[PDB]
Amino acid sequence: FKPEELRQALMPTLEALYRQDPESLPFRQPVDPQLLGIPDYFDIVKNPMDLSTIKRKLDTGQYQEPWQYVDDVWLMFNNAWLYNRKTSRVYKFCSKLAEVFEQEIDPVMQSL
Ligand SMILES: COC(=O)c1c[nH]c2ccccc12
Repeated sequence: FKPEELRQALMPTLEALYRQDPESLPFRQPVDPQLLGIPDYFDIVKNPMDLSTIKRKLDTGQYQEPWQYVDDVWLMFNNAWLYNRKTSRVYKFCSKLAEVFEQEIDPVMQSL
């Protein structure tokens, strides 16, 4: 993969996540434990991740191969499933994003 070429493969999968409204909204910026009133968040989630950080990394050439991008998308979902209760709104939003991602990322992975 070459840098332009990688963005063209991965960006549609990231746009598909941003397109989910309202489900993507809580993921469009880093979790802010003090704004939200969840000060234990960083005690549970060691390595935070969100759509704005993934987008910045993709735009600036920080991913060289699809697996590195996939790792950060996974990490964003895994953190939200770890911290939030299974019947909570944010957990269900996370699951919807993950279902979209599973579909959108598959053609990229099958091409490798
Ligand atoms: C990714 O967002 C979370 O994990 C959140 C946890 N509680 C929240 C309340 C409002 C918005 C986001 C979150």
